[PDB]
Amino acid sequence: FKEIESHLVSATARKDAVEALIAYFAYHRLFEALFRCTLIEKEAYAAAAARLERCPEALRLAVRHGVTTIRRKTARAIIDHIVQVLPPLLAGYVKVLYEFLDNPASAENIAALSGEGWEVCVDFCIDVLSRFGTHVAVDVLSCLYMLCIAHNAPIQRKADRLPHVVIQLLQLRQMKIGELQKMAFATFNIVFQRMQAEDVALCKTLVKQVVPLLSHWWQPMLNSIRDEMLKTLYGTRLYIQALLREESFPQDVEELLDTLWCDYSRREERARLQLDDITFTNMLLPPDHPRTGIFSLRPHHTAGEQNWALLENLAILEAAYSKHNRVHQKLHSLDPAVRLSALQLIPFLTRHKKPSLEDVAETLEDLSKHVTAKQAIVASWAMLACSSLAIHEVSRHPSLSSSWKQLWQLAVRSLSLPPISRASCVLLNSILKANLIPRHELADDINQIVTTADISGPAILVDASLGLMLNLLRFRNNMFPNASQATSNHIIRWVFVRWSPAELTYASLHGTHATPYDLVNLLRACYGISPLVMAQPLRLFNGPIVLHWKEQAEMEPFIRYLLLLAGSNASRRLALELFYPKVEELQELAESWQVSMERLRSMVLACLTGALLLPDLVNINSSLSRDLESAVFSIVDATLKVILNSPPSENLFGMILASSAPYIPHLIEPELIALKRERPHLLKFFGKLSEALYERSRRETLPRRDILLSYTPEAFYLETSLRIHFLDIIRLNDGEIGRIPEPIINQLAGLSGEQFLCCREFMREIFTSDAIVPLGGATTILETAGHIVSRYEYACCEVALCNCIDIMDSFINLWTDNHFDIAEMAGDLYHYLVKQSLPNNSMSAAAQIRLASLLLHLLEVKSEYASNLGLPSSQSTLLKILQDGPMKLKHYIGLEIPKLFGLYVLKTHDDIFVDVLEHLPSDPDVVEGLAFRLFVLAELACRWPTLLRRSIYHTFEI
Repeated sequence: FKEIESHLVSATARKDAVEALIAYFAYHRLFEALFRCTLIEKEAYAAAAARLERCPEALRLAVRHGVTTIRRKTARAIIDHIVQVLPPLLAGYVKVLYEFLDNPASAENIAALSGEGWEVCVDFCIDVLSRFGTHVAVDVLSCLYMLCIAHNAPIQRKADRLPHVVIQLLQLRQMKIGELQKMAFATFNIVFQRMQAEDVALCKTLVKQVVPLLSHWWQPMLNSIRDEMLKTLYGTRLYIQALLREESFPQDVEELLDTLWCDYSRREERARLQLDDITFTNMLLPPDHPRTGIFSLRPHHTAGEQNWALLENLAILEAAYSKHNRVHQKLHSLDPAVRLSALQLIPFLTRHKKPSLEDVAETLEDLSKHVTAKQAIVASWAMLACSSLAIHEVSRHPSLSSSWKQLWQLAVRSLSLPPISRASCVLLNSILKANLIPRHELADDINQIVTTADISGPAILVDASLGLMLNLLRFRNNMFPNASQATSNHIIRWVFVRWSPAELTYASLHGTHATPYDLVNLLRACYGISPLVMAQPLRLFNGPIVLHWKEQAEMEPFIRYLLLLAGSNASRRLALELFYPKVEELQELAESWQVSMERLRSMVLACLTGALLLPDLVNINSSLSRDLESAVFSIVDATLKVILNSPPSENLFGMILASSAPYIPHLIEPELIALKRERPHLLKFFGKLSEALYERSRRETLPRRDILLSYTPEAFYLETSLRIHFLDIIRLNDGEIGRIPEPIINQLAGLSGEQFLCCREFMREIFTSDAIVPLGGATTILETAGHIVSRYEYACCEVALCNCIDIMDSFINLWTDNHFDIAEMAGDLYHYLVKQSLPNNSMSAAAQIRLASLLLHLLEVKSEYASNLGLPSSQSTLLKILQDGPMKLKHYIGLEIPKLFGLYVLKTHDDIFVDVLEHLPSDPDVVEGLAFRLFVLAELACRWPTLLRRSIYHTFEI
């Protein structure tokens, strides 16, 4: 290689050196060799062509092998060589670029001190495209995209020609479909997400251009292309509603509406938003979840998000087009698939249409026409649409009251067919909650349902069946207080007649619908004890579409502004008798196993339901107690042993964690005390699960670098594993509550650089909670969390910075109390983040937000720490950040700045207000700046009355 290095910088030397390199496949020197060798051959211009094609092939194969131990010096060197040698060698050089950018930390660390080199690369690719091989063109758009996904990529500078380039390319209505269009739409999404609240004019023009081009490349791979176009529609959802309120665009948008309808209506039954992609359960799902009026997207469904995305976006664009009745016409359509699609689009749309009395009445008449459609699909969806409309204030008008009776009627009989036993139940429940029919017309039918329970019972025992049965139990303990054991005993009989877990039709068809939460809540009601607690939002993971929507979710108010738009013992023994056979049959089915997803999931839901109500069914103590516990836990053990010895491709542990999570508590001391007092059998379950986890680990990089990495499947599984470990240790120690168990910390500080970032939400959750941590605990945790941030592969990535800021925030009051051993570490890290990380153009938007929160919290504890360490004051850093920062950070701070005036005596508020206003945006050519200024002044005013005078004065001033 040394003599070969001299050989490169005589064709037997060059071609031979490249052959020896290919055989091969500090570095800086060989890289110089290759560069100047290609240059010597370039000036020394078919053999010439072959040697030119073959030298940077060796180059690119070297940049796929030292691209790990490369640094910014070698980065700039390679980049300037690529842009200097070329004024033939397109594909080789572009390949070197592609393989240099494939490593994300590379294209992020080039977004350092200036953006000179980043702009060099982006302009390289823009010029290359605007010249436009064809596959090389795809690689050009790919490396352009790979540059644009860097949340500290300075885009605003080279943001004039870039979108026009990308969406000028796409206007070509040929080159049937491939990576080209997927990458076109990916760069569009990212650049638009940047420039969504800066350069409003550019954006309105762009959307006026890409609402047409979207109604063409939606020709009815294609999975990912429909996904990118649905993300695009999620973005543009606001410019469309603004433009329609401001005349080609109406024609174009209507044509696009009809392309969406024509595409969705020929999707007959497999992938058409099946009725198993929604749940009617009354769990505490998080607020940012996707939901519509009655149902909501089934948790942990990364496979049914595209259909919900399409229907959600279509409902929004339709209620935003009929604003400036396509749906009722399509409802009276002829082709049955069109009527089915118009039956699906009723709840999504009524979530935001605010219909009038005539429209509600008419649509309801037609739906009562469609309810009896002899068809599981159509009758079901029709009843769901009806029960979506039945939850207004418009529906409670007498002009259609008998109509409700009709629908009630058309459901009271439609309860015994397992095809439509779910939707029908929903309907009943809806009418029994909104009170559209008085409490004497509907008493005989309820008596029939609850006393008979074999005809006009909810034939299937799913989420909505249990909801309705609970509402009926309460109705009948409210009207006929005498004969309440009748209700409770009929209820228990129905529950244990319908709940057959160890059967193929149940376990495979509607096993996913029914959850242990609903079962045990109904049973605890009919005994008479109490609900399950479930006092916090469920934890779940999502897929790309919903995550991307969760990115553009905090900033939608600023875009709606910038755009200007003893008997109990009888019943318990009854239930125990009726229940034990279920466990016996389950244990026989389990002994046979020493297998699919559905049978195994049903068995684990059954063992959860068993472990939940053991503390119920032991006060019986009629010798069917010991046997019950032993049998339940024998099922649990057999299940775990099927789970372990299995391929990690089914991912059964995904199933068990996803099912068992909603019962894991919050990790504070009082809740972990009430888990040792009320539900201990759940704790024994969690112990067995922890053992299986430990052992499966004994047997054997980053999916996304956003702030949302902790909502992807990988992160959810890691956080759940560690909460399970935590609960197990707490159970065993029995008094080591709260005090973070040193084994848990040693499992925290014994992970990889890819996982410490994944479990950061778990670290936040434990540490923020009041919990004695060992000295070495906080010290070691902080040592490792800091070490992640100084590796040149994480020095720029968003997630590492956010995580180290959060961990410093967790122990805010150790270093700012005394001088410990940790105070030096936090000093070093504060200094590196403030003085060094921030002006280097390395902190991203979410990193700057997390640092703003760190500072705003620091002022409430020390308020001068940054001086006693030798830096400018914290407030100085905060406002310096406010002046220069991507509008997302400006919005966050302006929203949480009116809390900065809470740490100061009332005498000095106009002084602080002068100081702040010194650091706002103000320039007449920039209208976004003035918009932000008026925004923050309105916020201060609407919170602090002291600053109302100056807020109004400066609002009228500009």
